[PDB]
Amino acid sequence: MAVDIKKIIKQMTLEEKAGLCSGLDFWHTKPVERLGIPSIMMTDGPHGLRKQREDAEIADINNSVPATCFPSAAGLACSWDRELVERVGAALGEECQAENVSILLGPGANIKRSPLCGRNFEYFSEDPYLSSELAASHIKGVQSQGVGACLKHFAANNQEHRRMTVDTIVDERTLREIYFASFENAVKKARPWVVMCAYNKLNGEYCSENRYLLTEVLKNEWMHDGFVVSDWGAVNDRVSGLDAGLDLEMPTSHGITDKKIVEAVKSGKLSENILNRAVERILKVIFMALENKKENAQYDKDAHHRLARQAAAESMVLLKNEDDVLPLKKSGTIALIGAFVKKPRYQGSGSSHITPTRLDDIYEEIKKAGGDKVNLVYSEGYRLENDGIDEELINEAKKAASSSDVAVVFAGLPDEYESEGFDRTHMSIPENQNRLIEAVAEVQSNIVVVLLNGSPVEMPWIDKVKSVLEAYLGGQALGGALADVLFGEVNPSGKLAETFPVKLSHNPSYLNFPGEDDRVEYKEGLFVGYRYYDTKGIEPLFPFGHGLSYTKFEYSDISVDKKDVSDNSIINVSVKVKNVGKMAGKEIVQLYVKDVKSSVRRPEKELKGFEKVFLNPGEEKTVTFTLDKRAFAYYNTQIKDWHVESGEFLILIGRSSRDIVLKESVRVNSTVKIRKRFTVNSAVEDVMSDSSAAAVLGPVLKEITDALQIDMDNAHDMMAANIKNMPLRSLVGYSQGRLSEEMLEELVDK
Amino acid sequence: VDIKKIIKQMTLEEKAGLCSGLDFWHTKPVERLGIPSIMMTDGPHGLRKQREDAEIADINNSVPATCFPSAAGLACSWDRELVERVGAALGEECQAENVSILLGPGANIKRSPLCGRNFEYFSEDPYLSSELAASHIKGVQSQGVGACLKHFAANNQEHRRMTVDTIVDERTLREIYFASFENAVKKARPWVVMCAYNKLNGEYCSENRYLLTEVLKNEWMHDGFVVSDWGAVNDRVSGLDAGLDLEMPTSHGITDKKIVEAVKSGKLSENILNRAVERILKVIFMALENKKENAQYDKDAHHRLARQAAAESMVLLKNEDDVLPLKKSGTIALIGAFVKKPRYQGSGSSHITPTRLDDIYEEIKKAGGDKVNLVYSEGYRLENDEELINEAKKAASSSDVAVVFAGLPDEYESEGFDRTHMSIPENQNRLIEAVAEVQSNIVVVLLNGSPVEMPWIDKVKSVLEAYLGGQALGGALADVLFGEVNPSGKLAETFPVKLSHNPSYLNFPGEDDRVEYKEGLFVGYRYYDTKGIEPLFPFGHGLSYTKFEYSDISVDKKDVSDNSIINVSVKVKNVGKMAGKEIVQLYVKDVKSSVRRPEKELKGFEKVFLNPGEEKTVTFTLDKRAFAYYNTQIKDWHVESGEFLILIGRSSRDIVLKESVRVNSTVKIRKRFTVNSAVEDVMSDSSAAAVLGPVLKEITDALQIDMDNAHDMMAANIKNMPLRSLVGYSQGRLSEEMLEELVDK
Ligand SMILES: [Cl-]
Ligand SMILES: [Cl-]
Repeated sequence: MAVDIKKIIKQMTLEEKAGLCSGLDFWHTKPVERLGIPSIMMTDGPHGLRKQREDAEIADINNSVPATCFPSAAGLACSWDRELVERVGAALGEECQAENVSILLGPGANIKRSPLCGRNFEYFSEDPYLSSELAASHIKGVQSQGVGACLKHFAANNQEHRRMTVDTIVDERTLREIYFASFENAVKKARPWVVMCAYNKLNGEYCSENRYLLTEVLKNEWMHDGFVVSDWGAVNDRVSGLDAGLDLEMPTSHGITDKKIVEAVKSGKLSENILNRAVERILKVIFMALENKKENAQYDKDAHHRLARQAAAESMVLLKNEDDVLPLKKSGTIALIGAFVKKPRYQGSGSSHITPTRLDDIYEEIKKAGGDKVNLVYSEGYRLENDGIDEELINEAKKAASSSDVAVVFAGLPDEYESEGFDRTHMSIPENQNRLIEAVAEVQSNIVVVLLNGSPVEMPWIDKVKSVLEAYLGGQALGGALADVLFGEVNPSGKLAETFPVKLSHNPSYLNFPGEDDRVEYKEGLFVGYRYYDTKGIEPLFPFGHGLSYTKFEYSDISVDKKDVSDNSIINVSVKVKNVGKMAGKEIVQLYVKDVKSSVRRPEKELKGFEKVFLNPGEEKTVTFTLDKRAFAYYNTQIKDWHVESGEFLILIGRSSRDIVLKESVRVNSTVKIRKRFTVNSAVEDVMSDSSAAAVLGPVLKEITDALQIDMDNAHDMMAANIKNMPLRSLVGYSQGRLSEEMLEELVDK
Repeated sequence: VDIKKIIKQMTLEEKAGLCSGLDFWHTKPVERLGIPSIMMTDGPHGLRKQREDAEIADINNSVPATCFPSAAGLACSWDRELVERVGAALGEECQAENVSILLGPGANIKRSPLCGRNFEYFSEDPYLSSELAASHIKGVQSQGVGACLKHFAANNQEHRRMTVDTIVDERTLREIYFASFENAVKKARPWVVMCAYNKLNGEYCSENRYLLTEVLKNEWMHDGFVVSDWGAVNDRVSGLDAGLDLEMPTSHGITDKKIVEAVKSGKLSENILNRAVERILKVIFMALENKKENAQYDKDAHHRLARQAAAESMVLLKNEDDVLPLKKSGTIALIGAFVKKPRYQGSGSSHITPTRLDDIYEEIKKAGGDKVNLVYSEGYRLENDEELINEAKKAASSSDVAVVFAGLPDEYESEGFDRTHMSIPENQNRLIEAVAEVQSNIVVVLLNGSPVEMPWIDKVKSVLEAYLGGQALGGALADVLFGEVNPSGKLAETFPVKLSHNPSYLNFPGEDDRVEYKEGLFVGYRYYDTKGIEPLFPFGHGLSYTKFEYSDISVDKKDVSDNSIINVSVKVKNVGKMAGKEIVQLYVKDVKSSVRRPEKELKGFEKVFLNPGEEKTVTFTLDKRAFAYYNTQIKDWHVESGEFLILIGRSSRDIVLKESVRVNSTVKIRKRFTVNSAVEDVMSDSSAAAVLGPVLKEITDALQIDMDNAHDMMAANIKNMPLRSLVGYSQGRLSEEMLEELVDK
């Protein structure tokens, strides 16, 4: 096919090639009817299709063709289930084929640096391994149906405030280990047809014209074979952008930037090979979509609704379950309290907003699962229409809670709190909802709180409640999934993909979010998410990877393939997980790697593997993990490559980042050695660390150290520490030759 | 006028020789012109003059002098008068030993609890540090000798202190690290300032012209000279041009030969050299005029002062069930190796050979009297054992109260290296836990120069923090333990629960000759307050044997300008039965500001003595600097118009009274807009908004977008949108260039 692609570009005029690198309208590429090049359509989004209708204004974001609204990424990621996410991706692909969409503008895979980021609900995790794995699964599913996925937003689009002008200042190592890392394996393992650049600047340059970002990292290093699309209106200098690696500008600019491409080529400022390479990347995707186009495609809207119900039920997180209040008994009286019972929160706002084909009713689904023997009572409790206080609602809700055997309060973040375009300003539930939970907990000790929200929230009442069910934004089948888990038809198996801090101010980005004067600096560096709380010793409300189950899982017999391993070697880790309870369920096994000693500062531990296993009561199965070099390597900026510092590494396997149950030690070694360059201002102790250089300076230093009667093995003496901190030039001040020192420095480097 | 006439008579070799030392402690004399040689020596909390018949490397073999409490403990007095008196006692001892310049005080900010020299620094707060440093300098120089402020600047770690590149943003320097030295220079005018060993943003402090000339000599108007740290000079000519006047110690003419060669070559102007010589000579002859021949000081009175300084700066961190003060009856058990070998000073160039030394056991027995049965048990050994623990448990159970003396051994804290952890030795922790099991009434006295973790804090009733109390520590401990002195010390630095909590933890001591202060302003309590992290004991915390009730907070004005001044008043009443001193603390909070600044910052403190039932009024004056942050754009202190809270309390976390104030400025910063400026930012300038409003109004209505909906995506897209994107939302590029011209004009 590629031989035919080159033949088509030879037949295209310069104006036709430059027009292809820009959109036709808001969602379509320009056709070339002369050569049979068709026009393809791309649209949102990550957790559901949002195709705008024909007779709709461009700003009418929600006026779209009905499609399945799946759980958003923030909740779906809590499944830790690569298979479940791929199936949701395949369902999205099926719906694209049915609606003649060639490219889905998803998934979103930006790192959750701050809990306040407005789009956290449609992102996966604060961890680059969990994010990349689930993003790769999402892409594989979408593209298994013959349509393209668009990974976004590349990169470091971690706040909505000033996202179109802010200069994001991130050091290289933090990028390689955290923000680039979230996208890296999604590109490498899933090979998405398109990657979308971000609105923001990264270290002085907009991502749409950042050649290091788009060409050096994405296209050359990671070998991205598809094309790169801009975010909508993210193009600044089109010619600079095309040379940097931005292939397709969206939306259309009505030929303004197209004429700039043609004039720059004819002027000689822009090589035509740059244009041909971008056209070739775009045409490859266009014809790959045409090749996989399914005529008269249909999907089963009811089957996708049941999938959305399963996806939500298997990603809900049981944060707390004191006295095993959940699952609810199918008897007695159950009280449902909250405005979210009738008007539930199930998705976010912005370009990802979905017009659902259906929407489950929470009260009816629970009543259906409860049965005849259950008496179901509802009380409004609080009102979303007014952020005020209404003691009549609180008093009526307390009376309903007292008469019942159990009270279930549905609370969380209203629709206005979370959206694309702006961030949250605080991390707390509306006060009228907090007053209700505390009031219900006073009169009914058996109180369950169901949280509907796209991002972490503070829970000041956490000690007054028995059960907290975190459903995130569960999609259009939230009601059924809630009924399934609350009554135990589904054993909850979701575990958090991001840290829930006690206070917003605890979070690592707090002092540097959202920045000042079109500038934000990631001064926390690597220490994002649980990496911060673990290393700082700060206890979150609920840690990364936390999630309970109606059953208990016992870990035992941790195995390792090897104990002494090299950089180019591979270790195999094994653990046996047994369901020691009475109810079947799925357990998310988590593997972390700890570097006990390293010259560079690294987090306490980093997630490097996760699997989900289903276990019947009493059943035991073995779970396996493979450990790459990348499981032990940090990014070394000097050699511009991943490096493993020789030392001991702990393989931590547990039920959460703070529930490690088994550990094993391994020793990983490297043949790579970093060469340090010394000067006349280099510390004496640093030069004596290189045995080659120590042979040159050791004897000379011995003459001065004994003449000064200084002990150098006394690690608690000032003069010993002065000799260690001394620059080499100060040694000549005792007894040497200035020129002789320069020769010794040359020999040390040689 | 006579100084300039002397410089005309000096040869070029003599001018270059004066800018470098004669030996380790003396300047070069010029006998031809009557220029004498003056001596400088350590240190901040006591005189350490090396003896004549002493080896050159024998750091501790010095003339006996009074060892006062080090700065870390002395700062907990919060008493400018007490610190100045200690400075004056230091000056008298310099005069007695013919020392013209004391190499003190040290005033570097406590960024990390692990810094090795924290024991001889004042505080983590630049206001408390600058005020007490100014008091120390005033005291020393009231006696006719010079003080040497050190170390300038940002010398906040001992690891690689001679090669590390310290990376600090401008605003953090101006508000925290420079600020610790600023008012000490301005209010006390020390004769000498010492540069630090480290690099500050790429340049050694010894040749950092922005540091020594632009900030210290030009902006702050330092009229004395600048001396290098010992061996901190790199390129002598560069340093002389940068503002480094005196290189110490001597280099035996090596750098002197570089200065003469650089002047004769024409690379270095002689006016630069003459200006440095004039700064050195001005101080030399100012010392000669104030030289007191054959001066003697009262060694006993300075010992009592060192006892008073320690007793008034010990911090009662905890006192559950009022175990302290101890009763003068029953049986009291003193446990710990620190009973016989107490920790009372640090290690390094500031180490003092004391003229006297109180014995903890004898002073306590003396203060206890006939009715007290005093029993001793060793408990633990510093040299390395359950026998010591078992004997100590029987002694604690047999007693009515047990007092354990614990802390950091001498090897832990010194100049030259930092601490690696923040806990007292484990054999001491095991002992405290064992004694707390069998004796519930347990008092822990801590001897240490820097914060320590206290995992046993819930097992003990009283914790008395004595820091490094000096040569009269034993008497001062007896004074406070039995209530002869009502303790009034309050922490000058935050005591974290865990080392990892502290702001510098992820960036200390750095890597590869580089450390970056990525926490910025948020050092000390500024970090814990804004982050909501609970310290073990907060900044400004300290208990008393009596209680003080605050009331009637008054304020001079409620609406004030940038150039105005506010006067704050508060009434403090001793509502207890015992007289005592209370440290009143004033903080300023900026409730809303465009720049990120801490939750609150200390801007005033006073200490008042109150007899039982007595009430006195405490007054504060609030400068422009009390509300201003450092604005890097205008390179000046700036006050954003808004509301400010005046917080008065007994500690940084015990605010008792508050008052609201509104501070305004007529100074307005002009922002320059481009085609890449956000629409919302351009609408912030009412002049420029008048240019863009109409054009933006057409686009907003054509798209049916509500712009008063602060929770809508499309409204937020218009706000974040660059002006160039407006053409994409329908406009003309050429009209946009004209609109940008009108906005800037
Ligand atoms: Cl990212
Ligand atoms: Cl400093």
